[PDB]
Amino acid sequence: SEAASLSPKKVDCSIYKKYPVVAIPCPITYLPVCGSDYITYGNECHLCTESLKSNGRVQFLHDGSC
Repeated sequence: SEAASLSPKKVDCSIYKKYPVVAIPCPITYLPVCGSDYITYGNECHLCTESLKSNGRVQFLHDGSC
């Protein structure tokens, strides 16, 4: 992984990992998060759904829009 600042962040996907990957209930709160795949997600729940789906392809990079 090429980065100046090696930032391996992992948001709590565990609580959502408790649900089936296709059906993960998300909060009504919108909190822009950015995945390591450089994709901005609506919140950590949505990030987690894709994170599990693509199996760590998209991990948590930083909070906020990419």
